[PDB]
Amino acid sequence: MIRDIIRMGDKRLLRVAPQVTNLGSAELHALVSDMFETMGAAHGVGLAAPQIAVDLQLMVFGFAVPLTALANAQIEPLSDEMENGWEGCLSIPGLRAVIPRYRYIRYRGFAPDGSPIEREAEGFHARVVQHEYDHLVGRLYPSRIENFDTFGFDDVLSY
Ligand SMILES: O=C(O)C[C@@H](Cc1ccccc1)C(=O)SCC(=O)c1ccccc1
Ligand code: NI
Ligand code: NI
Repeated sequence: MIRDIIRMGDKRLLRVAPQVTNLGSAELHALVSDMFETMGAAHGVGLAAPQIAVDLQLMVFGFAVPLTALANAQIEPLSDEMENGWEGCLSIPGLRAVIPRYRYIRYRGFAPDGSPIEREAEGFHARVVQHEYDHLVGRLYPSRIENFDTFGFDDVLSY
């Protein structure tokens, strides 16, 4: 089932989400399936559960980036190197900005069946994971913009 994506300004995007405690369950598998469908219908490359008003540490992502469902994610930078790049948000439709993110990270958590996930990622892969992770702690990308000249509507931006 395709779910409604809530828009920036909804208080529910500002919450710090609790952990998933139903790994391996039918309930979690159906929510994840819904998230992939939803992300797919909106043409996203990532979607966090708070964006469909589900208060859980859960994201889906991938596109080149392997299709992944990640519960209880933890991230750690693998160096201090930052990189700028374009980001948009399905909860902020039409807009984009340039945002600095760690170029290199490791992320860990669990697949929806309960098996552990732990990966090194770089570049766009790493950026997507950082972006979704931010949702789980009630943070959106405008609060990370450094250069406001880059923030604007997709169809008009020239930077
Ligand atoms: O809205 C989210 O939390 C999903 C989001 C993820 C994202 C894209 C690019 C960089 C970081 C995070 C989107 O998929 S935005 C919608 C979109 O069509 C898009 C934007 C930029 C690049 C590729 C796709
Ligand atoms: Ni369907
Ligand atoms: Ni470098």
